[PDB]
Amino acid sequence: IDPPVIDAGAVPPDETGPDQPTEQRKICATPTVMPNSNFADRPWANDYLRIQEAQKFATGAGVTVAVIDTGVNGSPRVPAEPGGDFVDAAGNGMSDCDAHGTMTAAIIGGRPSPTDGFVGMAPDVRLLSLRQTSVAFQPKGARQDPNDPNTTQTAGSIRSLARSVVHAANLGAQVINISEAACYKVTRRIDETSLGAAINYAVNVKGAVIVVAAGNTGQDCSQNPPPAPSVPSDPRGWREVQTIVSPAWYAPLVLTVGSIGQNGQPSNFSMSGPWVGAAAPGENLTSLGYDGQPVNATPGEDGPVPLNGTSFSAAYVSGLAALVKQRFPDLTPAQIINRITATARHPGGGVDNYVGAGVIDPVAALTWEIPDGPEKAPFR
Repeated sequence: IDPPVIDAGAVPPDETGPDQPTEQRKICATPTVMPNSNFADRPWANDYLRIQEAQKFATGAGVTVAVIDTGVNGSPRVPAEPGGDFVDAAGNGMSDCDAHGTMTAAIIGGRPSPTDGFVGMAPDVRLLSLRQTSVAFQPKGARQDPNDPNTTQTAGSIRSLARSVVHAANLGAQVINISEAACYKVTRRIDETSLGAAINYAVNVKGAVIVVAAGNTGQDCSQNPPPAPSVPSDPRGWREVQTIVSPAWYAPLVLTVGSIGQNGQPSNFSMSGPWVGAAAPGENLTSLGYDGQPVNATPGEDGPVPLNGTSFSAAYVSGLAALVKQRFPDLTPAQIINRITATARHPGGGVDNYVGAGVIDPVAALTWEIPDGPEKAPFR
């Protein structure tokens, strides 16, 4: 496989709604807490990333961040505004039935409280919520041809994602957080032309920074092998890829973010690939729930399960993009992404398939004097 090429002409129409009609599969979910949690303490991510120190330089004021996720149950501390529904034929993105988008939005822009130590990266941003994925709601129709890669649920989500990206760009978002990581085998390619075109439109026509989750391993998402040291022509292991992750693989047009744990090491669930560009805390996280109150778990069969995921990692980096955007308002998306990746805590070898250019360093990103670099990223 090669890096994807973009058909600039194939921008999809600015229309809401799912790719195919959906039905409910599961009861709507509600976040919860781990026993013996202490929300007076700062979340470990806030200390690790030096968020308080970073907020001396910017808060995200004047910046609008689009959260493309499972919807948001808004509150005063997570004051998201409706950005549309791409899962239900009638909705506005302000209904979180999955207990996910709400916590993503709060990591990006959650407001502080006198009664706990939680604050988002960029607490003065405007938040737009577009619901584009859901586990509670799924396509109801059976595929009429099991052999057609373009009728899989994955392909449908890629097509609806493409519309949501155009929609977010047109609503005036300057930063777009995409939680979706559509994974498919390299041997079973999906036609992503509308998605590549939507991304080019959002970034290069509307000037939006797009930050995306690297993806989590699971069913349907299998870890990529590491580069093969004997092929110097292919140091990032493009030829070794077994699983395409999209929109992750549109790097560096987008910034793809992997996850690290408290020990600063790459999370075992973080999807690796030659397109990964940065990393951020993505394990044992704290965020805010449906009333703007601190949560740090979702319910589970054997007990509550901590907040983990590369989408929360991307959220931290989206929040940082918003901080950089306030502080440096004339930088283009490529230049904002350059400040974020250049100032990152780089791994051995400079870059790798797990953390990309390394874990983000908000204070360095807001203060280091570096060359701005080119206005636009090179794309095929």
